[PDB]
Amino acid sequence: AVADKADNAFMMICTALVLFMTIPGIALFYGGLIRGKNVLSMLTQVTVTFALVCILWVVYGYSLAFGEGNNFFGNINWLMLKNIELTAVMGSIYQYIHVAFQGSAACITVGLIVGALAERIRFSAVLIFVVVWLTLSYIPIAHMVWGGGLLASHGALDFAGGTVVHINAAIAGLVGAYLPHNLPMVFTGTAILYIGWFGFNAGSAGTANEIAALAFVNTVVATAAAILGWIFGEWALRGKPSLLGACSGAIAGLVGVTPACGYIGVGGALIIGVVAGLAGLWGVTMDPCDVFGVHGVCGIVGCIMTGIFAASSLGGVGFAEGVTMGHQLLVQLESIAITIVWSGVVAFIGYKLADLTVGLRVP
Amino acid sequence: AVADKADNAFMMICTALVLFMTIPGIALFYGGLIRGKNVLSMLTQVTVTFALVCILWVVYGYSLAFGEGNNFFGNINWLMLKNIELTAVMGSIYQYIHVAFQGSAACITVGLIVGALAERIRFSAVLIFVVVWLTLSYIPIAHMVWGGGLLASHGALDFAGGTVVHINAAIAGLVGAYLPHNLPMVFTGTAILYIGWFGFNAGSAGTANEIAALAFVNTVVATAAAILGWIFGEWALRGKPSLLGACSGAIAGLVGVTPACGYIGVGGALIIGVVAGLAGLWGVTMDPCDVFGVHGVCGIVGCIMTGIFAASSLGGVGFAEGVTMGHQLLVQLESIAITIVWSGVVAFIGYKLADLTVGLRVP
Amino acid sequence: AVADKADNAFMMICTALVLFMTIPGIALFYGGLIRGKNVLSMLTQVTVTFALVCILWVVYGYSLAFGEGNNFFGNINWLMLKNIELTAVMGSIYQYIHVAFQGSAACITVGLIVGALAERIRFSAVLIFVVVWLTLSYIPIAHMVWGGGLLASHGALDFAGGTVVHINAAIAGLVGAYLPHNLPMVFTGTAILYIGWFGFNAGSAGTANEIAALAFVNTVVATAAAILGWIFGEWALRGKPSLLGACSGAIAGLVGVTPACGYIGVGGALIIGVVAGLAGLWGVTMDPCDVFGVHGVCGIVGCIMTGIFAASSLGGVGFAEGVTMGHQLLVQLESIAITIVWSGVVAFIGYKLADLTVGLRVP
Ligand SMILES: CCCCCCCCCCCC[N+](C)(C)[O-]
Ligand SMILES: CCCCCCCCCCCC[N+](C)(C)[O-]
Ligand SMILES: CCCCCCCCCCCC[N+](C)(C)[O-]
Repeated sequence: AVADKADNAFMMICTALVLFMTIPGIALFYGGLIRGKNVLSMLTQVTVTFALVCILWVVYGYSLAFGEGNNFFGNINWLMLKNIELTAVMGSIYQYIHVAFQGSAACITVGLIVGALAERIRFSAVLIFVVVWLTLSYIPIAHMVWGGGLLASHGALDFAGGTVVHINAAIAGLVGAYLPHNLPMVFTGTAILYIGWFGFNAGSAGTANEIAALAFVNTVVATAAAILGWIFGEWALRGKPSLLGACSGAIAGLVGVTPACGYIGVGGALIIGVVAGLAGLWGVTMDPCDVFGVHGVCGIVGCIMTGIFAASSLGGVGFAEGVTMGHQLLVQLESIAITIVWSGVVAFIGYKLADLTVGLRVP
Repeated sequence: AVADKADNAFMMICTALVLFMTIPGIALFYGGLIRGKNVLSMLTQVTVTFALVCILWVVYGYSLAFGEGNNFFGNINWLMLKNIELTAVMGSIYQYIHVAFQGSAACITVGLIVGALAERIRFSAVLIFVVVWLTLSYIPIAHMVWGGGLLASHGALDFAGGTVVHINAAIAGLVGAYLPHNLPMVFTGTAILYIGWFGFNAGSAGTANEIAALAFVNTVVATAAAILGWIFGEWALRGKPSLLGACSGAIAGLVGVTPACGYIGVGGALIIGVVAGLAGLWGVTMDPCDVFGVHGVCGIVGCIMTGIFAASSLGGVGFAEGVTMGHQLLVQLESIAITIVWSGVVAFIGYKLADLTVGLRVP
Repeated sequence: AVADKADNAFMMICTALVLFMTIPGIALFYGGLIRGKNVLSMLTQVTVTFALVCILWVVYGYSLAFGEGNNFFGNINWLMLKNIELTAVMGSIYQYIHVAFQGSAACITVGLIVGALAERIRFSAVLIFVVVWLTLSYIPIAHMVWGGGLLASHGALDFAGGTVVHINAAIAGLVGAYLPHNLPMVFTGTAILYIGWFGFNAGSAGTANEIAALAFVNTVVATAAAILGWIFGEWALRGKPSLLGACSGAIAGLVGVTPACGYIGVGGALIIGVVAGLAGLWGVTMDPCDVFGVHGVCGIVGCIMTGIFAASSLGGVGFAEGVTMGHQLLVQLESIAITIVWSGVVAFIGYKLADLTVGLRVP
């Protein structure tokens, strides 16, 4: 295996773009939504926990997520990236770039939860939770889906983190919840997330090829379909579009297309944006800062609709051989369930530990 | 034709950077200029119409702009990108990346007009206009200049959208006009536009080659020459530089260099920044948020000065064989006129239709 | 020598990212720190002096920095980049891209000083200073370190500007000093600097290779180690972390890792973030907007700790042959001293000239 420099370049810029989604994307997104008295604190918890996620990733996270192991977790053979030679290639890029790319995804996922709960959760409790849930939920699920684990070895399609990122975080966010002051800033964070999101979606191809290209366009497309789906729905229900309505729409589409971008046709992308846009709207019409209402609802949707629109018939890249659409759909449904239930338990364990240790508070 | 992954990578990042110019670049630029009571609305119209432009592009825009057709428009053979195979190569990159790159340019152009008129134009009227003018002005002109059409087939030089983007939008903006509350935010939008602008200028080479490199440097250069041209002029006239004066200067240079970046020497870039900077200043001294004063004036200027500084004599890449500077200059002048008059008629038709349909308003 | 397009692409995006650090990164960073009545002015001086640095670079800066010359400065043979053929290759990329990359570094360095002193220094005095100090300090030191000069030809390790950028600017900032209103904005500027910083650190490899990959990861790593080092230290001393404490932490790590990113192991990166984080904290506990407290202190630290962690023993890329760690450490110490004293004299000459010309003021 030899590293292609074009792929190195692409994937290093993609990692930067995903890094950009957390710092400052998600921070500015929540920063404009939450009460003003809470913004600095929230900004601090996103920053400190990003730092944290970065460190646990390098120390053992990556090895556990992407080390060869069982169906559920990797190994502790790549502790602080050792026995990864500098010139070790994975795919068509240096493994170090995989390490950095994959860590940036862990980061935005944690950032999605931490920003939602920075208000109500006590700092030390968030840190405890983050450590628990990254280790026992993000990493194992990462392994199961992208790391050769249970779900991958069963044929699950999730190009860019419909389960790993979105459903996973949405359920974490809900268990927590269970247990807008600056719209310009909200828009900026949305804009930065959207731009950074191409690093995540396109870079999930691991190379600058026809598939990254496909992921890219499907992302422009489904983000736009969703925006208009939301906006029209909002104009139907509420009489007029709103800025927050437009930004939520975009996220609904970005979320919905996340599992699907690498597998579907643009026709399929557009239909996905549309449906995710409206389901997002319906979702928030029926949970901290609507974490689930958009990420949970839309993630489930994207994941299901991937096992439809991958069909070569519907302009998709085609299912694996011997895989009927019906089998793929069951496998999607299974992946979703396994993610919902797994992130749930772990979330509950995280929040409970934090609570029995420092208390969820705040004081 | 085989896709070069380095070019795929480059052009996918360039598209992201051009996407960044609209979301949130232009939005934040106007967001700080216009009255506060109008910002959210403007932010919403830029977002919703971006979504729209994205969708019309995928549906028929691209096929009409870059399909093989006549002198003026392409075909409806690539409706929803069909009969474009995934691995179809155009230039040295996948065609899908051309689709995404070219759509991001349509987006920033519409964003330039929509932001300027979000205040005074009624939403549904903007949408109607956008549809009319994208279809009948942006697309045909795109085709004429970059799509094998009338102006290209006559030797016009316009590397990165002096006519297609700037003059085109400036005239749209003027017909409309005919028919600063947050300078920090203005600066941020300027900064984001400038950074994103390298995707547009350098990526217009279609490859990561000596010409992209040339476009890049000419962009650093002419943006700086212009800033100082404006600033000094402002210090001469007004007694001191201003932040808005500095940001306008930058845009004057970015606009002025847009047609020229791929064809000229750095000596030529600097002279272009200087002249565009002062003409921009003179321009706004003598029209919504000075859309024309800078884009129209400076676009015309860049376009004219391209047919001078392309000269191999003046450090440029040289004119095509058999093309004297005098012939190039006439061809520039013709391209400008054709753009001014074409965008005018279409603009007028767009605004008139909107007016007879929903009314330009606002209520 | 033949240009690799993957490297062209990578380095053109890296330059964009470094450009992003100044416009708007550093501007927004200082913009939120300094008094509100001073923000627009500061924003204007960063913009105008960036423009300036861009122009002097193209005119003679690059030729003086990277032209073949003596130990201390290059030549005036590349005035306005002439006798640099368009297709001239340097390393594995077009020379034009080196020109643009290296100029973007000059820009962020000047931006670091100008933002710090925009308040207290008179405009014309800043301009005079900038011209003096860029020409006589930034350029010669650039030449000495990255341009084949005294320090390089003695084996100094400074991957990405520990002396050239950080110590150099910190001493300029101190001589000047000798002679927070918006924390959300501070965070945004920090975020943008951090993201842009990967262009500087990774792009300093000149290619998208295992070393750029190494630089990248070491950057994620040391920024995170530092954030937590600062944060814990701040929690130890002040009872709780703060947003500004978190952002300063990040910068401490980014600065500290700057010389080292291309030479060390991730184990070494983490230790560097930790130590730089605390030394930054200790630094500001014991100078405009703590320019030295973080850049001077942390730069010195990174530079020293590079001559330790480069050791192949400590997971580093190894010292040059015949170079013991002890010899490298002396060479680091010498590089630092030469930089501290050189930037000092020149700074003093710059400020003194400005003072005798227009007066440091402000009026
Ligand atoms: C592959 C993409 C991974 C990105 C993770 C999430 C980023 C978008 C977050 C937007 C938050 C919107 N909201 C309020 C519905 O949660
Ligand atoms: C190839 C570049 C295409 C970019 C289109 C326009 C972006 C810059 C817009 C700045 C608006 C400045 N103003 C007020 C003079 O219109
Ligand atoms: C290789 C990196 C070159 C970047 C130059 C400096 C950028 C960071 C500036 C942050 C300023 C922080 N502060 C207040 C301590 O000066």
